[PDB]
Amino acid sequence: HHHHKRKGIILAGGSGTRLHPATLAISKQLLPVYDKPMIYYPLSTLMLAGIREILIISTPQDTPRFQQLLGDGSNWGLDLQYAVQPSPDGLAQAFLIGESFIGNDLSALVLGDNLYYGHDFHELLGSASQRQTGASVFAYHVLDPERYGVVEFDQGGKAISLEEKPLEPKSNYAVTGLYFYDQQVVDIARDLKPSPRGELEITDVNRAYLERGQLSVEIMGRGYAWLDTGTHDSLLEAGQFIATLENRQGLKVACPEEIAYRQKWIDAAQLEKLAAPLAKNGYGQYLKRLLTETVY
Amino acid sequence: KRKGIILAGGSGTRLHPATLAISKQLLPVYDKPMIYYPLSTLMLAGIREILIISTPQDTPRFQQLLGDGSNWGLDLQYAVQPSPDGLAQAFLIGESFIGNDLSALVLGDNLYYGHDFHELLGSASQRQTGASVFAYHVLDPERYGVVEFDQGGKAISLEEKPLEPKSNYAVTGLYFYDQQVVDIARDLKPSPRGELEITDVNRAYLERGQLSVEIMGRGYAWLDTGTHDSLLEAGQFIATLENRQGLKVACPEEIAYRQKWIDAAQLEKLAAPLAKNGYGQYLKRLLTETVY
Amino acid sequence: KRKGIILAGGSGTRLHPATLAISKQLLPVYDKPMIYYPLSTLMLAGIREILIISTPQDTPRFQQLLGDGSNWGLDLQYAVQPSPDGLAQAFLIGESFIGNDLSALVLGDNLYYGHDFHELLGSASQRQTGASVFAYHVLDPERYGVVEFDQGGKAISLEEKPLEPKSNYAVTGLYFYDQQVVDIARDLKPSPRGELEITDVNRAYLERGQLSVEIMGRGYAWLDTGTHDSLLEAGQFIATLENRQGLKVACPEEIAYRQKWIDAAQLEKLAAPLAKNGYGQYLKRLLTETVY
Amino acid sequence: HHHHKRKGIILAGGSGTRLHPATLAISKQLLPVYDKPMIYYPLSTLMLAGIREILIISTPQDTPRFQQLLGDGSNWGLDLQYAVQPSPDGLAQAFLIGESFIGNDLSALVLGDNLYYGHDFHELLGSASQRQTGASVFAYHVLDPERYGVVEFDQGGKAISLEEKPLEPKSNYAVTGLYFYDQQVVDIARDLKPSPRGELEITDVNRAYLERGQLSVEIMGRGYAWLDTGTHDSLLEAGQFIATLENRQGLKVACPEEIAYRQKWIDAAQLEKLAAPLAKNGYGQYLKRLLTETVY
Ligand SMILES: Cc1cccc(Cn2c(N)c(N(C)S(=O)(=O)c3ccccc3)c(=O)[nH]c2=O)c1
Ligand SMILES: Cc1cccc(Cn2c(N)c(N(C)S(=O)(=O)c3ccccc3)c(=O)[nH]c2=O)c1
Ligand SMILES: Cc1cccc(Cn2c(N)c(N(C)S(=O)(=O)c3ccccc3)c(=O)[nH]c2=O)c1
Ligand SMILES: Cc1cccc(Cn2c(N)c(N(C)S(=O)(=O)c3ccccc3)c(=O)[nH]c2=O)c1
Ligand SMILES: [Cl-]
Ligand SMILES: [Cl-]
Ligand SMILES: [Cl-]
Ligand SMILES: [Cl-]
Repeated sequence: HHHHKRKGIILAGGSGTRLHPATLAISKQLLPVYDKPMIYYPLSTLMLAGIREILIISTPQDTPRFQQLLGDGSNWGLDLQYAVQPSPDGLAQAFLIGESFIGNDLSALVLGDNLYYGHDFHELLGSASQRQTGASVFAYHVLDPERYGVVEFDQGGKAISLEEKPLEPKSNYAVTGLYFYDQQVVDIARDLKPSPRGELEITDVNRAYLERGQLSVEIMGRGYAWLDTGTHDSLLEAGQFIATLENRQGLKVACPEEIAYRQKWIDAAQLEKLAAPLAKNGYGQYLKRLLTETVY
Repeated sequence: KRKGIILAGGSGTRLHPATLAISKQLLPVYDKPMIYYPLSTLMLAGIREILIISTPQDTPRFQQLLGDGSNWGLDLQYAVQPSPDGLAQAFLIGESFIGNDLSALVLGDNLYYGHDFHELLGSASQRQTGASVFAYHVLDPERYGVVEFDQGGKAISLEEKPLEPKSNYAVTGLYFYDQQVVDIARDLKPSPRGELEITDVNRAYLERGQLSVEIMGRGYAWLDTGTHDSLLEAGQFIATLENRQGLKVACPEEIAYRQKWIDAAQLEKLAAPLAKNGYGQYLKRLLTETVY
Repeated sequence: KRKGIILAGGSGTRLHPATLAISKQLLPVYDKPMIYYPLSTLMLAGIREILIISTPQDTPRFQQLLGDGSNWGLDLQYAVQPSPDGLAQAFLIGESFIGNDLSALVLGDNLYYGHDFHELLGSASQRQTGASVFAYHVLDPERYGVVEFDQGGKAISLEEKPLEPKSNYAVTGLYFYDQQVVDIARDLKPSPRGELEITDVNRAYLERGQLSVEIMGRGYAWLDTGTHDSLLEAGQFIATLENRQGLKVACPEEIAYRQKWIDAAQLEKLAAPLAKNGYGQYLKRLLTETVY
Repeated sequence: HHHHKRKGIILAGGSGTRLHPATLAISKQLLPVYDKPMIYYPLSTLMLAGIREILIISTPQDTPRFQQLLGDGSNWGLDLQYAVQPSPDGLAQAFLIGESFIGNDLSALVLGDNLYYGHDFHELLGSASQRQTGASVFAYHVLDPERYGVVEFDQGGKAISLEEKPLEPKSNYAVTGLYFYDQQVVDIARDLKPSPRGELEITDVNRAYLERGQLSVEIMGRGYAWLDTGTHDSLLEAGQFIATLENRQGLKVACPEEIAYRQKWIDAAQLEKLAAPLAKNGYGQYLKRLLTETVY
């Protein structure tokens, strides 16, 4: 072999019957947060990290619906592929479903219902994606760490334990649903035995890296918003939050067409074509405005 | 008898990209699809036989969701509006469904709430001649059909989206009609904006002295879910009432049960596949709790 | 005649640091001070003679804000509750105000809304014997006085904040009483938590067969503004109704005018100093607009 | 004179009758945003900038009310002074009212109803406060620039004009209500003639610095939230925003006691004393938790 890449995965799985009847009509990650499908937010997040080749994993039934929404990604300078997940057998199954997609490359895994926002988010992601070996996760202070993977730190700020959804959390630092992995993750994932609750657990993957001294735990500061979108109440809260920001600024959070344009993955002519069919609504008008307005 | 029509019309691209993923009237208002609210409204008026009109793309998605409605004691049919060429087109598309019966039409993105709403609908539906609409005081009457009243409270004009509204009373998206409505709709010409106007149907009744315009009081909430902002506001409004009360607004399973269109055993069957979430848990509680 | 009491009790430090700057019941719910809502409620029941009870610190601030109420056709008096030692203490503090008349008590942080609320209050106030309270289905009945009904709908028990509630029906913070209430309150002993309980007053009437418990339907909104979260929710709820309708909820100037306690010239005087904002503009519009 | 400071000003003036009747009961900057008086947010902002000596300017009637809330500041390691503003004669009057307070020192002026939030806000402020000469302002992209002072940039990103509330804005970049000044501002302020609308205008002060080549215009990025709190609707929106963040994180935005503690202006014993009278509510419980929890 001769030399002359980091690939993305969005787990947009079946949310069961938890949000029914809202979700009888459509899968969770197709429901909007304010003005855009939920999946726009994690997609935009991977895009901000510089990732163009992205696998979307969803149920057999939802796959064609995501495909209708997003296509192959080529209109936005992306290469979107799709894989079906028959059964909800944990998040780490992503690496077995996505094995041939990842191949010998670096990877990033993001949850389809996580929403992130803040200043220099691009730089926070960039430094995780820059580490070409080991694994990188983000820790975020929350009120309810028991709902998440929880990280414990020693007095010098070094991570010393990870626990999946502990009933007695060692700290208030939750591991966010955005993970950066090197080439070892698939082989780590293949050795996972399902948990007491019958799932292949992402926390076990992360603990394998930690045990090898190869896990970076970066703090995602309190000046960032990490919002969850998996209850009716939290989905509503997330929409209000985005609406308040966007209406204040006259700028959008997680507009994929914008992010592709600013990454130079598409050019001004291409953005104009995307603006055309959306011209009679605010979204297409927004895209048109980006062709002439300097936004810092 | 009175049959129901839900016009779940196409919103073009106004709600894109949200509506590139899911049909407009399948978008949730808080915890249930938008269409449950007008469905529940017709159900509260005692209407079991309902035509859902939508776009060629969305109509099959409503049908996949709701089926024939037998599970809720309903008789649901479907029809397609090829192009959004006016709300009054509902009566032409719905002509064979309506037949020789009385009808009611509700817009798919209209949400209603308040005390004795059941009685307000009952009074309209019991008039078996003429037409009955509701007037509601709004801040932005220019977005709607506007009804003008004289000093005695009699309705004297109707204007669709007037640049100079004659009052702040908007006609809500809920309309009751006798056997004349199909033939009135057949003899409409399109307006200046290429639409068969529901306001034109309503004016035809007004001109014959057969339009009843009842006030929907300020104690009722009439909300519009046609924009991202209004949809969001409607969600918060419902969430606040539901979380306060531990009761739902516009749960079709509940309304069917209270109308005795379905019995406790059927309500229990419906609760089963939703039993892992709060909605089935709510359906189950309805079997054992007295709610006045 | 029936006189009114607003108990604007001390919330201790529960709302600090917000309540280090301003009295709890002067905090705004959207666009007006909290106290306007219960004031408007009493006013809607036809009650013009109102005692405002509050803390030694807050009472003078209500008095500085509202004066004697003559500008709104009211007769307002003030009294102090030295320590928050139970809601029933209102009747002891208010004994000389009440005199030999009928009374009504409303909690200062309770907000009500809905269709024919005027009629619901009127029916309670017209009973000149016994007591009348309202039961409302809630999600968290353990935070309130809970009324238990038998199979015929008759109220059979009342419990204050039960660990095992017998129903989901909470007694709302609105109470109507005959001439017996002062002497019932005088013969109460403090509860296990050192409070003269309003639920104990209500049980004394229940034991004599003179408590009316009417259902406040699910079509009414009864909201609590006692926490930062509930206050915020109440604000959004009011804002949504007001911005939809272009009408206000619980504007005392409006209710006085509609009750004919003040006339158009007085309403016009009140609008003048607020004419630069939407509230005076609203008061001014009320002079020329028919609102049903 | 022998050698061996930047002072703060909060303009918490009379908001007229615009928010009545809510404000008949209390002045605008005493109204809460979610769980704390509005003034807590600009106060915390100056504190984050490292500023301890702060003048609060308000009406004769409101002065004692702010004084009851805040005292002299010494409980939080601050030196709070108060000056009365009889008449609402524009924002720049602050420098004439505050002349003897500023003396020969550097200054910062902040509006009592501006709310800011985001990652590395401390660093954004630090770099403005570090410039010991000239003036520093922040530009923020908004939907409605016509409500504010607006800054225009040339193609190289250099500020070339400032306009107060233009009916035809040159850009969407509003000047935020947070201003850093050197020793020249009082003398600049004394030469201001009132505007067409009878006010001493902050934009005229800023343009004087710009004309001297001494104005830095830093971009406040879209990852920061700058919210306005001066309508009933926006106050409500601001409260929802703070509530969503705080309830998500179990951390507070603009808790002054926290900021003083983290600045080391008060110590753990002093924070414990402040926690005591607030112990039965969430706020005092929060303060107690900060004595034992490491928050990054
Ligand atoms: C490619 C790129 C790099 C750096 C900045 C931007 C501008 N940007 C930003 N900052 C944001 N954010 C508000 S963000 O970094 O917090 C973000 C980005 C993607 C998804 C969620 C939030 C955005 O949504 N869209 C943008 O075009 C784009
Ligand atoms: C069949 C029936 C008749 C009268 C009352 C009720 C109870 N009810 C009510 N009142 C309501 N409302 C809160 S409602 O009348 O304002 C309503 C009803 C259907 C759709 C939207 C609001 C409801 O949503 N579901 C109910 O089962 C049901
Ligand atoms: C005196 C009067 C009697 C009947 C109706 C009205 C009109 N009205 C109504 N209905 C209301 N409501 C929306 S209400 O009855 O639900 C109400 C009234 C007072 C306090 C809270 C809600 C109102 O706030 N102000 C009014 O002037 C006024
Ligand atoms: C003194 C200090 C320096 C750096 C960070 C902090 C932590 N912090 C932060 N970041 C915040 N923010 C969320 S902030 O920088 O966006 C801020 C700070 C003050 C007022 C508004 C927002 C806060 O409110 N309280 C804090 O104690 C404190
Ligand atoms: Cl941060
Ligand atoms: Cl009404
Ligand atoms: Cl009801
Ligand atoms: Cl930014």
